[PDB]
Amino acid sequence: SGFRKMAFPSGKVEGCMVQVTCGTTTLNGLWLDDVVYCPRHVICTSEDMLNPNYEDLLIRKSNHNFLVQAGNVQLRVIGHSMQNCVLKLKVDTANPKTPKYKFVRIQPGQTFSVLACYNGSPSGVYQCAMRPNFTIKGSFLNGSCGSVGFNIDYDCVSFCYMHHMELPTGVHAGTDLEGNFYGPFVDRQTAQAAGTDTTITVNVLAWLYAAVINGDRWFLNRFTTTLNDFNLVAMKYNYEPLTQDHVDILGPLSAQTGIAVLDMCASLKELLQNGMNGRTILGSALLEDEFTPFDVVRQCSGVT
Amino acid sequence: SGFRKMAFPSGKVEGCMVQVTCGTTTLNGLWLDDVVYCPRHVICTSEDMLNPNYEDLLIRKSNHNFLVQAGNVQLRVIGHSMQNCVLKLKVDTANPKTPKYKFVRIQPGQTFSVLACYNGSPSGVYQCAMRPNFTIKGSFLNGSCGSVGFNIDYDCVSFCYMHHMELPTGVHAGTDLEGNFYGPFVDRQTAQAAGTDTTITVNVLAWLYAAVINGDRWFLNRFTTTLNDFNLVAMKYNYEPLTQDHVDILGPLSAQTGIAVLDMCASLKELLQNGMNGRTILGSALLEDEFTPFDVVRQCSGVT
Ligand SMILES: *CC(=O)Nc1nc2c(OC)cccc2s1
Ligand SMILES: *CC(=O)Nc1nc2c(OC)cccc2s1
Repeated sequence: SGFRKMAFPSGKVEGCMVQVTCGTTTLNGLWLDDVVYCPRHVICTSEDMLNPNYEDLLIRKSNHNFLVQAGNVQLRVIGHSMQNCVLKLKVDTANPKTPKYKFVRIQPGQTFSVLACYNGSPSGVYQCAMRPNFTIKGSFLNGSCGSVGFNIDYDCVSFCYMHHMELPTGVHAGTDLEGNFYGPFVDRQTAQAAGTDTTITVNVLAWLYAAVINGDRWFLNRFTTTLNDFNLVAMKYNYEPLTQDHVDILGPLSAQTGIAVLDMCASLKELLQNGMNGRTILGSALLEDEFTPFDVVRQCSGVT
Repeated sequence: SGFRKMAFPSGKVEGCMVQVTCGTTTLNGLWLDDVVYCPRHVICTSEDMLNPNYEDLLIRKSNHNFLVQAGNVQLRVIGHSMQNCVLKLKVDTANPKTPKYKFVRIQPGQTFSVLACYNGSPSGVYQCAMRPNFTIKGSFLNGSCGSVGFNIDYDCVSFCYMHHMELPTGVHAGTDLEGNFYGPFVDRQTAQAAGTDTTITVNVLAWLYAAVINGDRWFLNRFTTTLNDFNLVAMKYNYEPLTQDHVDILGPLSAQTGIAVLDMCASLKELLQNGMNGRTILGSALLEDEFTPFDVVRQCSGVT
């Protein structure tokens, strides 16, 4: 029993983090086989960041200007290229600690672990979600860029995020490992406002199932609802519309608890309309939306 | 910017987790040098757990009854002994992945990372605090016993917890790595109720400093207080009494923000008396008490 915001074990990713220095800019890179992946803005000064022309800035850069350091040993850069917003630095040595891995582009509402790194050294790990506005609410200080987000399926790391930007509102933007930004963000120090941070409805419901499973049941009520009726209330409270796809995804949690998805919807509807009245659910005073149904099943069943 | 509940990177501890099987009981062990540490109740059946005599149960056990498996390779047990509530299994092979480590017995209010393991395989990592009632609010399913809690200072793992027990109220009890229980708990399936779960006042204050640092300032007020006046309000709300030691520990956060500790106390006092009025602090609807002052400095300064 007990339900926690839980990150994947970080060991497999710790073994991939390097320091990348171009001129006087140092950030983190991901070393997989004989390639080091890092944000292309490693080539920028703070001046450059106001209006960078990356292709032009890159012409002034050779392999030997990219200093790659793995622990206290230097890697030899034998090639470099820009793919979207990342640089791929070919090194002469395959990372001996390369895990089985994939690059996946996640959808909003999907959760992943971040290994916060500074100077290629891991400082900590935490669980995030890709917000519906394609931001993440991270913990990222200067030097944190190139820190990655990942899921693990048994022994295979799926890398889904690389950290690039803080928005003036203190939320975070970055790319998949093909260097494509999540949402409309760019690696430019410019006016970039996030859209509405909507609540991931299917994740709240998943987490209400986790609560019932772990003994927190005070918010179960006598009501049901329909997707259309629920969705009217979702709209009002800036919750993502719930689809039949979400209902199907919650099927296993429905089965195990014996609470129909639409009944749990009715519980969520009353919680939105009435608030928590000073009560907590799994030690939270608000509705948690950064557990997926898959996360709840995993933690409630003990998958490794 | 951004402030997250952040665990230490788990790699150094992942490399220490083994499976320990005695008869039909399987749980996790910690392999440091040529010793495997595990809960002594690995020798118990569920029947045994109602009233175990461990010294008597142990006489029926030889080295070859303790099956230790590191990944898919078996370790040879060449000795065993009971120290308090842990078994120390001497194996013929030093763990090649042994990190620099210490065993530390933490005080209530101190935070640590847990690497949840099942069958010697890591499933996830999360941040805990030793509660003032010497419980922890973990996520621990069957097979989770022998999972450990730790802090990391640069390259040195300080192990402070090993998981032993779930209380019927769904909270968690365990030992330091000398096998001494935190609080009055025992490795017996008996009536064991936790005392008052008081709030760790110095940790809430630390986290209010983290909020100011990260831009959440709405709860700063025009008032100050004294330790004695604050403590009257703490008593009423089941908050730990604040000492001059706590004030001194908060000194660095005081300095960096320019908010005197006692002024932040006055902010906390108003929050206790008035509630949050439906507002959030660092994305929380309640006062977070599982960040230490040291945790806030570390995350706010980017230590690795
Ligand atoms: C996200 C992150 O760490 N960005 C960084 N940018 C710089 C920089 O830009 C001009 C100079 C020095 C270090 C860093 S880290
Ligand atoms: C905390 C934990 O995982 N305890 C376990 N106890 C047993 C047991 O006790 C009778 C039998 C089989 C497996 C486990 S794990």
